[PDB]
Amino acid sequence: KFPRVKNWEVGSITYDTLSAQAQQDGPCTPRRCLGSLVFPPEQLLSQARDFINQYYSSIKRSGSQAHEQRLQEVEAEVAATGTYQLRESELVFGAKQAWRNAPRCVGRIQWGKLQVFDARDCRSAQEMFTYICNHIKYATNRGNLRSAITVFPQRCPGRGDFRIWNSQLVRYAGYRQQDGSVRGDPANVEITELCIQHGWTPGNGRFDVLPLLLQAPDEPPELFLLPPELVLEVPLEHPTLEWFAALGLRWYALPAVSNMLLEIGGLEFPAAPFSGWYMSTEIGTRNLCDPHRYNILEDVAVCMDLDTRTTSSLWKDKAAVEINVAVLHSYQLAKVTIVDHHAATASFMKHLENEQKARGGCPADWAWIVPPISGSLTPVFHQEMVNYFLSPAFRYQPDPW
Amino acid sequence: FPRVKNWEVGSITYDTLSAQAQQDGPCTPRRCLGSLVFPAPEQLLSQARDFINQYYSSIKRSGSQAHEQRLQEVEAEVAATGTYQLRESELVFGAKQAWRNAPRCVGRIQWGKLQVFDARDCRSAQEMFTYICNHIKYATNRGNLRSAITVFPQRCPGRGDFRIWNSQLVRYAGYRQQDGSVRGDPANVEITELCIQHGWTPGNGRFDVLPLLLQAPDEPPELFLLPPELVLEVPLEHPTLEWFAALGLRWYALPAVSNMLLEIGGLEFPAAPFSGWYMSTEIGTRNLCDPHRYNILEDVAVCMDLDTRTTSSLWKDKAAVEINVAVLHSYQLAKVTIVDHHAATASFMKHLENEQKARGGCPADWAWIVPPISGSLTPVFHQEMVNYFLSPAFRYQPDPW
Ligand code: HEM
Ligand code: HEM
Ligand SMILES: C[C@H](O)[C@H](O)[C@H]1CNc2nc(N)[nH]c(=O)c2N1
Ligand SMILES: C[C@H](O)[C@H](O)[C@H]1CNc2nc(N)[nH]c(=O)c2N1
Ligand SMILES: Cc1cc(N)nc(CCCN2CC(F)(F)C2)c1
Ligand SMILES: Cc1cc(N)nc(CCCN2CC(F)(F)C2)c1
Ligand SMILES: [Cl-]
Ligand SMILES: [Cl-]
Ligand SMILES: [Gd]
Ligand SMILES: [Gd]
Ligand SMILES: [Zn+2]
Repeated sequence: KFPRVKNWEVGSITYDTLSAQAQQDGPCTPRRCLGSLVFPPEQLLSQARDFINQYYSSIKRSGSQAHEQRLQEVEAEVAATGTYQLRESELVFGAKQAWRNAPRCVGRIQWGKLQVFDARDCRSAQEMFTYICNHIKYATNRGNLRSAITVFPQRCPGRGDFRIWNSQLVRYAGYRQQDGSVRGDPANVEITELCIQHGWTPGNGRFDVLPLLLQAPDEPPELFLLPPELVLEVPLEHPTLEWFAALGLRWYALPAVSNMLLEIGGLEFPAAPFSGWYMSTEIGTRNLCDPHRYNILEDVAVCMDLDTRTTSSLWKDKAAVEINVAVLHSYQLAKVTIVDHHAATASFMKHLENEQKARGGCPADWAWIVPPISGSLTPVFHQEMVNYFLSPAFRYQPDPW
Repeated sequence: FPRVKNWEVGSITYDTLSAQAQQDGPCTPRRCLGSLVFPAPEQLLSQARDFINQYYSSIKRSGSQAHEQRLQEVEAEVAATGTYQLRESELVFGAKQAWRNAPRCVGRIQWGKLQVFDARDCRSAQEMFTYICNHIKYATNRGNLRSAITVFPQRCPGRGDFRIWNSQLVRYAGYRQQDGSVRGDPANVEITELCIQHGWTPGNGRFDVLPLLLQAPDEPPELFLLPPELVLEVPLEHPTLEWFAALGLRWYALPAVSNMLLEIGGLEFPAAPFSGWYMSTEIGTRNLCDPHRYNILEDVAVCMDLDTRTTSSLWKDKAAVEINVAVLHSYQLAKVTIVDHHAATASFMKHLENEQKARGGCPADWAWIVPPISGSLTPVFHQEMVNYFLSPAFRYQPDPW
């Protein structure tokens, strides 16, 4: 009744008693496992009591005066208004816990260090842009990246909502041709089409930084040229392959997800961008080598004069490793926070041991924690993991169209 | 009906075969346990009935005279004897379907090409050993490997099982050491202790081939040494790094799993060893580089002059790539069948397309299908998969000791 979890490298066993708190049902049934799939009125009082109890237990103040008090005012707020406002300290606690509960994040060893900006009195895209711009420069911090989340107003009935129409705050463009294919990033060919449609002059480059499309409630989105000084980017060069610089590759410093719905205590924030710092396989393996992304793998292999005529030469594996080397080398010479996948997974193993002592386990999505190159060379590969949904949480949400 | 996406191409299929999945798996809507390694005549009747239905569908004779004859016959024999006997053609189809149904096997493009050896008339451990020697010889075929299975008598009321105590037919010894360590393969310390306990005179090399421990019904296990010239081995060398041959590493040609139970229409064969050929990553990455196996990675990177003081140099990844290069080149030099992870995952993609057209789906365990290096460089990384249990099946079973 409590899942037995083994680590096959060392042979240690733990039990995930924490999984007994799984709220939102997952996709799996005894008949079939769906773990490999990417996207698989007064109910607000159940989700709020549980959250407020979470807060006070975590400050050793369960079951004492201040706990009762906070229970009544949310009772009376929703009674009067049909929703409630979070205290500053609660929202801070809610933000850090959602990160801590994100089963796909390998960087949660950092969950306790999180800078929370409160944009709950926001109104109009003119202010949105400023709140985002405060975040970006704070998080970027001239290359010493700092984790941050900005929280725009929550959701109320009978009124439109705040949304960042882009998936991230920094994304490159994707342009079709006289032949359908793409110059730039193929992942963003849709939002790129929206920006052009909404009044932005298309560029001629593989690495044009898209403009933001920000949406105040019930009003049509507005384009916003991000200040180029605010967008810190890293030209890519290799330590010893002098020609690599010539391939003209860049990536941007700050990975800032802007499309996920933060959910705290039954309250929903459709705009709540969080940012951290990249793990290098994200950029070098996925962004640049995925066949449907920049798909640079064979071009780096020609430059290395590899045998691309036979798969058993492992030319793919070789080119990919050096691409990752160039990424790490480039972020370090530019002095931008980045972590390699060996350091990151080792830290996650340390995270799991922390969490086992602290909360009785940790929800983890094996298919996403295990890096996309050299999987079984990292210790998470040999760690069994239990996936489930805890609250508060980051959730995916529809696109607003 | 679960919907399944390929993220490299965009295509979408629905896995309707999943609806027929019989025995239940480890996951619930509360929590996924996909990453875990090791998760009455009337039911015998119902299992058998369904298998017979399958077999008569496969010969394009569903609902014919022969079909009802067999259904009625099996109830008769279960009524009279508590069990029944497979016809030979049924046993060949059921061994093939069992491979076909194995969710963790990436080599299933070959499932129809399988050589079925009927040893259900076997009587002793000594006759068992001769059947096994003939399997190894046929399958090895002087380095031109052929897929085979040998099927020993089924579990039955009144008598104990046949069992092969070794987990594979070819395995290297693992001796505990003077300072707690293991010389040889640490995966095989238990079975090495059992061979010694049963009169085997141990060696002291790192690549000592283990003898067979064979269990006849209601007998102690009997020890059998494999004829040296029956076990084709491959010395490992690297096509450019000449110092690599001085590591003295070898692996054997034939991967023959022998501790799994074959289930066909409710009948159980606890002894039914099967073999194919290796994918290069099993040897190069897992068997040689796992920290709890031969653990050669650091020593190779030192020889390569890599800088092992910092993870960010990707010395682990670079050293592993060459070990796989070495495995592939050595088996081609020796003219021993081998497939790399790029070819193998590309054939597994064709298997999923063939299987979609033929059965409406295909069971697959993503975390086992994706190679342990260069995961997202193969096409199976970007393929969602549904995992479930079909019969006939190979199943794990406890050790007989
Ligand atoms: C501080 C350094 C951080 C690192 C190194 C890191 C690393 C990663 C990586 C590699 C992924 C896999 C995502 C993918 O491959 O698409 C991920 C997922 C995720 N992370 Fe983090 N992260 C960091 C900070 C954060 C922060 C600050 C938050 C929120 C407060 C966060 C929340 C999430 C969420 C919600 C996901 C799942 C997103 C998805 O599935 O698309 N992470 N993280
Ligand atoms: C002919 C070439 C074959 C290739 C390239 C191949 C490939 C593989 C690989 C790479 C694995 C994962 C192994 C691991 O990581 O330990 C696997 C598992 C498996 N294969 Fe295949 N295989 C082949 C033949 C066969 C045959 C002939 C059968 C049965 C008739 C079979 C049944 C299985 C089963 C049951 C598993 C799961 C083993 C386990 O979970 O312990 N395979 N295979
Ligand atoms: C189909 C497959 O589950 C899917 O491509 C997943 C696998 N693991 C992943 N892991 C990470 N970190 N990011 C991803 O996008 C994916 N994709
Ligand atoms: C815990 C984890 O599931 C375990 O280490 C698995 C992962 N995937 C695997 N995949 C294959 N093919 N073989 C394995 O041994 C494993 N080990
Ligand atoms: C906070 C954070 C840190 C990090 N190191 N990396 C990311 C990547 C998130 C991008 N993911 C791809 C997607 F679109 F699915 C979302 C986010
Ligand atoms: C037939 C076959 C083919 C192949 N290519 N590889 C294997 C190895 C399977 C070994 N697996 C490790 C375990 F013990 F879990 C079982 C078997
Ligand atoms: Cl990204
Ligand atoms: Cl093996
Ligand atoms: Gd040249
Ligand atoms: Gd050389
Ligand atoms: Zn599952």
